Amino acid sequence: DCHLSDMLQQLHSVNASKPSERGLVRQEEAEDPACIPIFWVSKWVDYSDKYGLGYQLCDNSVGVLFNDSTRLILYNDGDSLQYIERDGTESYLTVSSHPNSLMKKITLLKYFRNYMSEHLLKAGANITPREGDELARLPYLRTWFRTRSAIILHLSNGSVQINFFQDHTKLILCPLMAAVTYIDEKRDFRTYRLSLLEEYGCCKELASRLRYARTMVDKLLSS
Repeated sequence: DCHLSDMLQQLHSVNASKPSERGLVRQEEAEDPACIPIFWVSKWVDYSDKYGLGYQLCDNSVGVLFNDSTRLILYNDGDSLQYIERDGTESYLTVSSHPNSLMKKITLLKYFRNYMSEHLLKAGANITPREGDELARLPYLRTWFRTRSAIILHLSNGSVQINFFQDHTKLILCPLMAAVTYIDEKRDFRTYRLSLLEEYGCCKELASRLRYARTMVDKLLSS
């Protein structure tokens, strides 16, 4: 990923500046609502022991990255699908066409949609995403993994989202904007330009999560 490499450079640069080591932190100066993401993962379900990783994006679309490395996405109209084969060959179809070869995968996607609707809360439900470019592409989950502390979700638009288990905090990193959105323990959401965190500083909490992010982005790059 060229986006991952860019992301690693941006995280290298903010972390090398040691942004929490400042007499007065002024992280509010680094905020930019123009940079609020269009897409992030709002719900996820790890059924990787049998089927794959089901997820919802903040626009209510649902996707799955299956164990066989294919991906199926159901748009928020409730009928349009995008199917992505193992070589990343994509095609579009509808649920209403009931294609026999995809019936199992559609059934699994509907299972995740139902589970998520009944049993999970929507991350960032208090946030209105920025106005997208009208022709922006809905991303899919490119890769993910879990560590003891977090789940790391790499979207096909280059975004990397890290969800921390212990405190429910989350980072959404966007390399095109060179921005980070941090959702804290109390669900307050702020979006910052990474370069401006270098200049103005940030709290030790964000600084530490940004160190952790760099290591996660290195893991993404090596695998």
